[PDB]
Amino acid sequence: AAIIGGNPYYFGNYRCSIGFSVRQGSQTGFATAGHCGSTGTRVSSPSGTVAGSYFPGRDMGWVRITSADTVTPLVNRYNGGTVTVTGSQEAATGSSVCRSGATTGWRCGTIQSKNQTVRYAEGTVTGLTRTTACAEGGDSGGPWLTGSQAQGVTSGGTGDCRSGGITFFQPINPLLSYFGLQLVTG
Ligand SMILES: *S(=O)(=O)c1ccc(CCN)cc1
Repeated sequence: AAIIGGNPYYFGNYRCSIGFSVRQGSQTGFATAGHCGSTGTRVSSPSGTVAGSYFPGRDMGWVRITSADTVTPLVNRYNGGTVTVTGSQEAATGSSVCRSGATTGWRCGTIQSKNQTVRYAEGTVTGLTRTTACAEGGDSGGPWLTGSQAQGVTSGGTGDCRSGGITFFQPINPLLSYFGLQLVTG
């Protein structure tokens, strides 16, 4: 099947959301949150393995997939259709931004503050961008877009999408750099 940002993937007892399709030389996969699974973790739908994961400290990872699935430059818009990712030009503080994830679909907000530190129960994570968008469990790893420009993957936050909350993302460019990944674009 097509790898599409915002769609679910599974491992053991858990669900996270695909971030962005990526390539590493001849290999393919998708960016995600580090906390979704440590290096070597097997995943299903799509079949893959966590090829890299830095969490805590950062919250960045990627999953290498198999020939049974195909990378796309697409993100699920959760209204029947998709958004095409054309690059990863970083949006400014104050910009609108939207995220996609398997539990709450498409949700939007504003980028409030960058380089934020959050003391998660598993350990402290730095370098995060705080937004006013909401998220819920299952949405983690999912992509953030300002227009057609990739911003990050969902790391954490508080509250929910019924009553609202705040949400943190791991910026995408540090993730691509750390793991030596190329973003799949259209
Ligand atoms: S995960 O990083 O999308 C995530 C986001 C938000 C929550 C809200 C829990 N209070 C949980 C998991």
